[PDB]
Amino acid sequence: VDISTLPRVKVDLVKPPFVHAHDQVAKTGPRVVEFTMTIEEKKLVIDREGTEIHAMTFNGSVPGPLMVVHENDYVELRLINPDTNTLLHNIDFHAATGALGGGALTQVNPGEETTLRFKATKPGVFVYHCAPEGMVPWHVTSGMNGAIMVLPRDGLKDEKGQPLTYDKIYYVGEQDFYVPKDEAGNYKKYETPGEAYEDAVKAMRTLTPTHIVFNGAVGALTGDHALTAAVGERVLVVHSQANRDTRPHLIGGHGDYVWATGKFRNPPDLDQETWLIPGGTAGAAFYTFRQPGVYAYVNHNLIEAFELGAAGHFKVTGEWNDDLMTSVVKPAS
Amino acid sequence: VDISTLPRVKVDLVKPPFVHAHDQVAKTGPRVVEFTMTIEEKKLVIDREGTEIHAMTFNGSVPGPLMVVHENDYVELRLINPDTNTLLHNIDFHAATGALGGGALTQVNPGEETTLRFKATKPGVFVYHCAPEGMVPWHVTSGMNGAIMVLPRDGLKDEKGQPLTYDKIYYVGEQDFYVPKDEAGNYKKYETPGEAYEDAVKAMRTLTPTHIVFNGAVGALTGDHALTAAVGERVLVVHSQANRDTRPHLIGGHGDYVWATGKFRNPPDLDQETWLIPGGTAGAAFYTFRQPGVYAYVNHNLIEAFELGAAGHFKVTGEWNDDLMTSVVKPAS
Amino acid sequence: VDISTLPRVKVDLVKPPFVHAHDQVAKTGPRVVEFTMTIEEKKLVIDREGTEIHAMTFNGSVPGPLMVVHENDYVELRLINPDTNTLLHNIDFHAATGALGGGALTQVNPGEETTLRFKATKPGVFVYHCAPEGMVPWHVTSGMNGAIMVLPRDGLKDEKGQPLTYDKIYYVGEQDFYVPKDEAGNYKKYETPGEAYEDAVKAMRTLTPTHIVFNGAVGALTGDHALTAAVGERVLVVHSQANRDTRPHLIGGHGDYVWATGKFRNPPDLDQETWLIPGGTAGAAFYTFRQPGVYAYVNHNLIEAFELGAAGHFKVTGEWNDDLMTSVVKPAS
Ligand SMILES: O=N[O-]
Ligand SMILES: O=N[O-]
Ligand SMILES: O=N[O-]
Ligand SMILES: O=N[O-]
Ligand SMILES: O=N[O-]
Ligand SMILES: O=N[O-]
Ligand SMILES: [Cu+2]
Ligand SMILES: [Cu+2]
Ligand SMILES: [Cu+2]
Ligand SMILES: [Cu+2]
Ligand SMILES: [Cu+2]
Ligand SMILES: [Cu+2]
Repeated sequence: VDISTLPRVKVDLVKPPFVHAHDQVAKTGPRVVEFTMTIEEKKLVIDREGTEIHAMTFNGSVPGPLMVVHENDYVELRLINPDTNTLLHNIDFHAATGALGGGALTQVNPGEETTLRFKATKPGVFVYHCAPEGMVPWHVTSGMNGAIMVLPRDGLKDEKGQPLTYDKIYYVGEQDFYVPKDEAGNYKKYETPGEAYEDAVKAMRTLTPTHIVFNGAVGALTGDHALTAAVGERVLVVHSQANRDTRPHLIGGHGDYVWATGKFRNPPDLDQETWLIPGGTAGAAFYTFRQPGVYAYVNHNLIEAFELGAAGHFKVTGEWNDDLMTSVVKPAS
Repeated sequence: VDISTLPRVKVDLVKPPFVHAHDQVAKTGPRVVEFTMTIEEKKLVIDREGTEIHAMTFNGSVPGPLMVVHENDYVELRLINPDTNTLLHNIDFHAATGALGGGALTQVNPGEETTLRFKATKPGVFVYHCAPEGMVPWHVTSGMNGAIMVLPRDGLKDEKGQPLTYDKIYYVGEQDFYVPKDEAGNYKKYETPGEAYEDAVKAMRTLTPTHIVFNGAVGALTGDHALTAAVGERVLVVHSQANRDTRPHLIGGHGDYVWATGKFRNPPDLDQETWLIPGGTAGAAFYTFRQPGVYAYVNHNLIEAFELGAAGHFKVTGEWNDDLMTSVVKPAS
Repeated sequence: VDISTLPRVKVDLVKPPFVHAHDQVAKTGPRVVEFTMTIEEKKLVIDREGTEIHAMTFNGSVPGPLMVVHENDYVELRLINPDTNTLLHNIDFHAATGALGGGALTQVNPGEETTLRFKATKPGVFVYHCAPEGMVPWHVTSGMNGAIMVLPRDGLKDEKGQPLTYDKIYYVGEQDFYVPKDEAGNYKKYETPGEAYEDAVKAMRTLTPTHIVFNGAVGALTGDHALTAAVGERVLVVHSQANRDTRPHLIGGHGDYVWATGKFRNPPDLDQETWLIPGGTAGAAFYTFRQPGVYAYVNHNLIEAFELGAAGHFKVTGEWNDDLMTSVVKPAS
């Protein structure tokens, strides 16, 4: 096919956990879907203590933004590395086929840009991440990863083939950071990326994250930035982990339909309490809220959640159902 | 519905790995199933060396007892915190919907009790655990977790829809403990829970358990407390891990039908050697014994099994089948 | 049945990642398939730094060779422990039923041999490993493990029941090593296995591998030993991990059909980016190559891959498909 005969549509990305507008069921034929991302190296404060790291981001955020297309669309990404950055970067899409997912074709020094196109031949949610030869885990674990959703052209389906339609979607990127520590246990600090590199490698080789966070920082998805829903709303939560296993859980709810390893041609697992998303994968869980109030959304290694950062909240509006749950006798002497 | 018109049935719980009597296929309509548990803080010796910790238990055991109901029964739990304990506790049921699984409604100080009711709307095995705000992983990793089984009303089914009926059931709770160590590697000791709390947090943050045990101690499911079966018996083994991934394996056998993430509306995985139960989940495996003798049941990280404690035994009675396995030439020079 | 009336066929094993010749669809009735393996304790250099360990092998390699039979064949293994070795060894087959998978029947001191027979009643890929009572994880994590494939008699099938036929097969064994370190972090060295045993236990109990490798060493499946394929070829990659979870990923490709936990009576998962093989399991992924060039095949904990060793390469010959992926604008200022 002459790709030049296909429609082009430009997407304007939004910062996680929000997701750019899209259609679940494709309203057109295949398209070339145009995306632009600008790499930004920046300092980020990642915990309540004020620990500041040198993050490596797509489009200024950890995680990078969720891209959404349909199966057999073409993804055309303009990737820009401004001259205000100092490192070489590239991009690997787990959704794509060939050239290490794109990384072999997209190496950009500061002051360069490139445009990659690939055909999104398989439906699912997938990780994308930077992957410069010889420095791959350093870039990934500095925050340089996100996800892409390739929807089936007729939207999502349950285990019986009937439609599943979400009302809201959120993207939770989970990031393991490896902040080097001195022998006494305090975080070190570094003056340039090259001076940091050996201690960053040492820190990674412990296989023990110092921080595990949603949306780039402890508490990022709490307070005025809590996720929201109403009773009766159908919510899809896309969750990615580019480097390390996680086990999401909605405290007070379930995954009614879960694609734990993210690929929509498979039937979903039903009624999950907790699911395993392997490192290097994106997964997706669908839930219909039945009760209002505060929910926590966590990695259910509870140490990882409550001590290292992998916990967010939902605030859910609506009526309380006492048939489903009630306090018969409130706590009393 | 007026819940007061439904039958009430009181269950009398038993200590793991045994399970209270129940019916696989429901012999009545929906019921309110009444349970009582009394929290007990107590010292427990957890290894052969004599290491003693301050455990936090439901009903005196690690794990807490397995509760069994049917789908769309109501679970009504009286939770008692006697004044001989010193901490605040609560309970979260992964089977329940709303109020953080019940934890928001069940906070009991020493000398208090409460009664929670919830509708068991989804079939499967599920974790329950204590979860006091701000202290969640400490209570869970002190032993304060168990499981609940919500059976389909017509019992279990295989991947084709035909019945699966167990003859025996056992509940294996697997517990990761994080006993603080000094710099030389010896376990520390503490005089009150408050004086222990910071070192307990430090220990948990290593993400490296010091002990990983079945039924509360190294060797608990061996010797006179080995699990038992006969050749030809169908056995269901429910396995939970409230905080950390595990990978069960029956050495010398299989999981003929496994719900690795524990939810019975899904077809089971067949013929598993080993399966992954993610932290925060209960799973269930069904096996029909074909050979007598000693079996080991383990977490198949063999370091976790044989060096840190995650190993039990079955002793199986009956006839040996030389067609299935035989020594053709016994070991000889 | 009188097993003596069945055909016997002797297999001549090959060194991983290659696999002995076999038929996917069984061309005969059930057989006794005869295998011989000779245990070899030997020094192995496992990284680019020259770190040398005392490995424990089946047939001289880490992993041991892949054995291939069909469902309801009998596996008859002659296991030889020459008097040039110094330890006791045995073998456990996860494919077998009874006697701890065979280990209770196959204990061989140096200078002894034994012959075990078992019926391969369940189709799938399975781990085998040494397991001497009281020393199990030491032998396994010294390299003493491999895998066996039990094919369905009518070969592999997709999720719809139609045939899947591979053109090439490779066996990737992934090995976690725990090389003891001194306080400063250098690898220690030991003069006899008995003098090494306590520090080996200490090292294992950290649960932190020092090395995680494919085919026995960093870089083993690269360069002149890269895996190979052509565009359009169907390749099955069998992957095992006898002790620790892994998450394989083909960088630039997919698992078109994956049995993550390795058991062929289950439908495969489709279109996987990454999959979890639990410790103690073998898995298998089927892929049809669509693009030429270099691919990396990794454990997608990228620290484990690129810093600790769990990375290999494919070199794929053929035509480039610019519809599937192209550089629209090559990197430029
Ligand atoms: O289910 N909450 O930890
Ligand atoms: O990959 N399916 O969940
Ligand atoms: O399969 N036993 O370690
Ligand atoms: O959740 N099903 O195994
Ligand atoms: O997908 N590569 O790291
Ligand atoms: O065990 N089935 O992938
Ligand atoms: Cu980068
Ligand atoms: Cu990747
Ligand atoms: Cu508690
Ligand atoms: Cu929980
Ligand atoms: Cu051995
Ligand atoms: Cu084993």
